Amino acid sequence: QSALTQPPSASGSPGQSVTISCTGTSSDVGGSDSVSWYQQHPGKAPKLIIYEVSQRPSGVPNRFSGSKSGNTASLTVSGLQAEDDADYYCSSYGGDNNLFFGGGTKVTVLGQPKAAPSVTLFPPSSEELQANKATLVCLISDFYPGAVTVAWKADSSPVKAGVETTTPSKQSNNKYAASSYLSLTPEQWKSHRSYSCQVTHEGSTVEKTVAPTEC
Amino acid sequence: SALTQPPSASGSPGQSVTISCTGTSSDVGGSDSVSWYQQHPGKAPKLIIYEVSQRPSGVPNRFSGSKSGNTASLTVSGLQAEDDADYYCSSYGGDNNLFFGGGTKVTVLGQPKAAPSVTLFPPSSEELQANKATLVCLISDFYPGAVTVAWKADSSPVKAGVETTTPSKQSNNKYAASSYLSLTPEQWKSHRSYSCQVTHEGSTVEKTVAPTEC
Ligand SMILES: Cc1cc(N2CC[C@](C)(c3ccccc3)C2)cc(=O)n1CCNC(=O)NC1CN(c2nccn3cncc23)C1
Repeated sequence: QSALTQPPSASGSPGQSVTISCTGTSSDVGGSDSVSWYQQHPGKAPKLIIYEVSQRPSGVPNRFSGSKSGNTASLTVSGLQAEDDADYYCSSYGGDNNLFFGGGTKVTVLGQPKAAPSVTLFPPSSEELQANKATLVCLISDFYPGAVTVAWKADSSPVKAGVETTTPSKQSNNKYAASSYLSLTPEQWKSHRSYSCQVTHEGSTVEKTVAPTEC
Repeated sequence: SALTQPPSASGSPGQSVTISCTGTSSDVGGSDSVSWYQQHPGKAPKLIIYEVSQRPSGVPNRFSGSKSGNTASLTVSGLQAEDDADYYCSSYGGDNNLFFGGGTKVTVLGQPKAAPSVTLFPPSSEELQANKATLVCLISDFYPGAVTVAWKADSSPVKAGVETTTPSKQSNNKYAASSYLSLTPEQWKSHRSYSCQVTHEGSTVEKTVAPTEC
């Protein structure tokens, strides 16, 4: 029901600026001046930092600013500071007393060099197929920041069910890793041309594809 | 200033739990604009109540919201494991302000033990073509969320090259993790087999895979 799209992540080093977007439709974002932005440090209560597109509540520094053009609102955070590292969400009203939220953007203040993920996609192992399971696994390692989005395709169609992705965890080399897995039945696996795992990190996407084989 | 919520609340499966949200005459007690949100750790939240008592579409009627004076309450009946989460309240006040409480972590006590499903995968053709032979041991559907992993090369302990991720809770309310062993193709092809041994609650599950015959 929400139409609000936010990029999954953004990053900068201390003292840089970052702008993040919140795209809706004419009936929500573009239909009034009612966009809000909220900051949440993980595991703590969120806070309203912008209301009515551009207004800061008391105590929010003027490094945070909000604007809008058409059906896209934008939050800019100049002068990045360590405390800015957080998840940011938008909202907008959208007709018939409805409030709509974006999916959130994780903003990292870079604490180490950026590292793109190594992505390995594994087809079903012989043992699990003999157990009537065709789970595929997409291994994603050695990445920084530790924010990664994963999507799967059956052929070219988005896969809407049976997907799980672990929360990225910092490994012994101090880069993050995670796994996404898609719990297919053998029929599903053998009857499609292929399945693909798409990993998005720092706004660039990598795709890996596998297909059934006989042995 | 925050609204006041207890930091913790708990209940057993099927039982009920009530949590409160105490504000002031100019926020919670000033109008009917109290909302509640649910949030699983590491996930986006979900609005479960608005305007004190109203459920958005898709919210079960086991969640109920009320207010008396300056204190709003949320009651979750028929507790289920998927209800184990953090719960925040909010209430618009004057001057375009929006106040939030500090969050209550609701724990659903006594969730059942569950042993891991372990699937070991051998190196993919693509990665072998790129001169890599990482193996992955997928570990899912377990509870509670602590496992240890050891790897074997033939029968011998593997002391290097192992990473295991920190278990995270998944949509079925049980944990998952992967352990991955970064072999060279030469290490992979020179052994009879590799094994992934997963220990959970004193019990071990071992899987073994060997270089393919095709
Ligand atoms: C997501 C969400 C956020 C939140 N907050 C965040 C602000 C808040 C005040 C907060 C923050 C922290 C802790 C506590 C509270 C309220 C409430 C909420 O209820 N939620 C779910 C509903 N809304 C969305 O999840 N939108 C999503 C993307 N979105 C879509 N965007 C475009 C097209 N789409 C087609 N299908 C889906 C989408 C998926």
